[PDB]
Amino acid sequence: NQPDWADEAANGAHQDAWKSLKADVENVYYMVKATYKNDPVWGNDFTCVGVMANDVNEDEKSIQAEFLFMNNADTNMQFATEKVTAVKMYGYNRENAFRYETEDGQVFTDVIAYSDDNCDVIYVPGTDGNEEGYELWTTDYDNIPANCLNKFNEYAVGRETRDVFTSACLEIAAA
Ligand SMILES: NCCc1c[nH]cn1
Ligand SMILES: NCCc1c[nH]cn1
Repeated sequence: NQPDWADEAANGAHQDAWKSLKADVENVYYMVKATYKNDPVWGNDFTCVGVMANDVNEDEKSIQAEFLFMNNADTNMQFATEKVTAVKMYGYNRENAFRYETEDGQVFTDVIAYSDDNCDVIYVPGTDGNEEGYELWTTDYDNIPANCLNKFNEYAVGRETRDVFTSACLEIAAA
C-alpha cells in the first residue's frame, strides 16, 4: 500500500529528494502550510518553521540542517540542528524521501510527493509517532509558487490546511 502519487514512472521527475535537500544550502526553505498541528520535535500548533543547510556529503546524500521554529510553549523562536539524508521509500529507485535524524537519535522519514526548483510538497506517513499529513515548503514565504500550491491542495484534499511560516512570524523593518 502506498499513496497513488507515489508512482515513480509517472511522477519521479518531480520527486528528486537529493536535489531538494541540496537546495536547502543556497536558500532558506520555509514550511508555509501544513495539514497537521503537532510535531514531536517542533511542538504543538507549531508555526514559523524554516530550514537551511550546509555540509553536503555526496557519498551519503546527507546535509546538516539548521531549523528555526515556534510552538505554543514558548514565545521565542526555537532552533535545532538535525541530519537529513535522501533515502528511498515506496520502492523507488531514485531517492524520494527525507530521513531526519535528531541529535538524540530520533528518526523521521517523510516523502517528497512533488518538488520543483523552489518548493516542495512533503508527505508525513504518520508512522514515526506523529500525525499523518502534508507540508508545503517554499523559498519565499510571501510568494508561493502555483505549481506546488496546486499539488499540495490536490494531495491534501479532505483535510484542514493551516499556515505555518508567514510574515506574522517576523517583525520586519525599523522604528
Ligand atoms: N528543499 C527541501 C526543504 C526541506 C524540508 N525539510 C528539510 N528541507
Ligand atoms: N514532519 C516533520 C518531522 C520532523 C523532522 N524533524 C523534526 N520533525
